[PDB]
Amino acid sequence: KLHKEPATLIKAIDGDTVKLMYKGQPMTFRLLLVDTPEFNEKYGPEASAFEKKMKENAKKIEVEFDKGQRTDKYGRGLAYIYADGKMVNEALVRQGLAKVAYVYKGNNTHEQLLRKAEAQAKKEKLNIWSED
Ligand SMILES: Cc1cn([C@H]2C[C@H](OP(=O)(O)O)[C@@H](COP(=O)(O)O)O2)c(=O)[nH]c1=O
Ligand SMILES: [Ca+2]
Repeated sequence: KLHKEPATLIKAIDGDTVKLMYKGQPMTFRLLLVDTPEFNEKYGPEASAFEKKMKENAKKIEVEFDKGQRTDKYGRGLAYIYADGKMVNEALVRQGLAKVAYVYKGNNTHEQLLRKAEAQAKKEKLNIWSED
């Protein structure tokens, strides 16, 4: 079963990338199963701001690797990130600040959960989904 590990949020890089202190060393993590806009694209600032708000307000950050590859081709950890028990990946999607994306079968544990959040965000026309 997947498991959550301790970490500390050092820097929000952008809406879906964070620098964490993991096992006492800095490591950049890309969130699984999501794609936020770049900082210079519409909703980019907002998505970055959501991560920054987590850093600022979350008392507890946890990293959950999925069942497959743990590091991408750029050396970034690939994980689900939780803030005070709330999955950041899911929250971004639920708020329409990320699309479900990069769904590889080896790391797909939370796919249907996120697709559920996406469908709600789309029905509500939030953020990314408010755009025609
Ligand atoms: C989420 C995720 C992204 N990536 C890679 C694919 C994209 O690489 P390429 O673009 O070279 O194909 C890149 C997107 O990252 P960003 O969305 O952070 O720019 O991250 C993975 O390899 N595995 C993943 O699970
Ligand atoms: Ca992105």
